[PDB]
Amino acid sequence: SIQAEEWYFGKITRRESERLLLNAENPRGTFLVRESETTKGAYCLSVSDFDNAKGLNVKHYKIRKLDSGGFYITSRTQFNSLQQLVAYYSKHADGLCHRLTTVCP
Ligand SMILES: O=P(O)(O)C(c1ccccc1)P(=O)(O)O
Repeated sequence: SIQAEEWYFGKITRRESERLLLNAENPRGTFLVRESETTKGAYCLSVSDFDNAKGLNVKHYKIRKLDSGGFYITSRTQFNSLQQLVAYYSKHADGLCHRLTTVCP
């Protein structure tokens, strides 16, 4: 039950997620989950990053959900819920630009 989640922003655009994440106050790993704009039934994990090369910037990762039940970004690493996916990526960066740290204000 994902809508209950404070990091779940629902139906907002890619541009809007970037407006929110590009705030100078945001540390690396600030994030939110939103609906994909054009992939039905898919979500998008939008995450802030920072480096001296690019400065503050944003990356988007597609989250797939199977009818069979699993949620994932990479099929090799699946979760029983979106909440568990978020908790896992708050500990492991794996292939993300940064581990998830703080919910986007
Ligand atoms: O789902 P798409 O529409 O292809 C798109 C997207 C691209 C990359 C990751 C997640 C979603 P966005 O939602 O338009 O940013």
